Amino acid sequence: DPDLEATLRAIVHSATSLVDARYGAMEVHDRQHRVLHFVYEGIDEETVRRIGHLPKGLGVIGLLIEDPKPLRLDDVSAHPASIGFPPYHPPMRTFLGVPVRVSFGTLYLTDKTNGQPFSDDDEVLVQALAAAAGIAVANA
Amino acid sequence: DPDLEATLRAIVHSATSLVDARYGAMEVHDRQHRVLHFVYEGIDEETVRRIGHLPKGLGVIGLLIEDPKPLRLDDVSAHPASIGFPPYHPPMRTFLGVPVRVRDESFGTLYLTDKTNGQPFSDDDEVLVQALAAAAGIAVANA
Ligand code: HEM
Ligand code: HEM
Repeated sequence: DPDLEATLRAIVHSATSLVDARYGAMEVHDRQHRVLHFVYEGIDEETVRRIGHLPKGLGVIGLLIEDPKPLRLDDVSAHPASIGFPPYHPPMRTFLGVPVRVSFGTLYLTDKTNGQPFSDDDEVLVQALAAAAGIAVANA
Repeated sequence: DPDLEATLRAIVHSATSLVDARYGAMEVHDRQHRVLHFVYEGIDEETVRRIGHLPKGLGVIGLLIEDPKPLRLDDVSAHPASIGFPPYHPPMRTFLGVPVRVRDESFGTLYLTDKTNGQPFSDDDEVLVQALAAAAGIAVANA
């Protein structure tokens, strides 16, 4: 649906630019937790091709899907639910993930470019953007 | 449509909180540019009654409908398209307006005034309100 995905991309781009994240993404899933939409920013096509397949919603991704609550991490790979990055996936450290809610999905940002953890303010802002995304999906 | 207006009100409420505006509103119009929905935040019911009539889409409101582009102003009443506030309408100075759009159609405008720090709205404020407006566009388009 060209509607929703233009909007979801715009929302991801705004979140990423507003909190100075190097990477940003959003997954939307059905109530069976199968990923329906995956939108992303900050990774070029050549790298996407190397990774080769879309996230299935595992590790910390799957964690946010099954228990949709905001999560900020200094190091996502140190979370005990972490599964690891697949081959050619850029390594990422700092992490901010918030549910797309009215819960249909997750908005997540990584590697704030100052090397610092994401802030409280960052989380409030991105949560509002995810809420906006929730409205867009719910109404699509 | 109370469903659609509840949604639009939530988006306005979010925008107003996020950019620290004293007032926030959204109009939706048809292709004749007749206002179909108007939702707002920061003005109480007694004052609304006193204003006495809903915006028709004139002055700077009408400017955004007629030319749907993002617009920030230090003083809305100084814009050459300004018509002035009606009686009992709170005076407003700083202004941020963005189209509620989807593709080959712009259906409305999200606007914020009087940022509470007394400052003009920022580049960041506009980026943020644009994203919320895009969400509103989907809600409108799908109603
Ligand atoms: C650019 C924004 C992106 C962000 C912020 C992001 C974030 C993450 C994070 C933090 C993990 C670790 C999960 C864990 O260790 O538990 C992960 C895993 C994974 N990522 Fe990404 N990623 C992005 C882009 C992409 C792209 C473009 C692809 C594929 C084309 C991809 C495919 C995968 C896959 C297959 C996994 C394994 C877990 C799963 O399948 O759900 N990612 N991602
Ligand atoms: C609370 C958020 C509100 C904002 C941000 C806002 C903002 C504005 C702005 C920027 C103008 C243009 C001024 C000019 O051209 O000089 C205007 C005019 C106007 N306003 Fe509002 N206003 C709000 C609430 C309301 C309410 C609650 C009413 C009535 C129920 C109302 C009725 C009108 C009318 C009738 C005009 C004359 C232009 C027209 O008819 O479109 N406003 N306002």
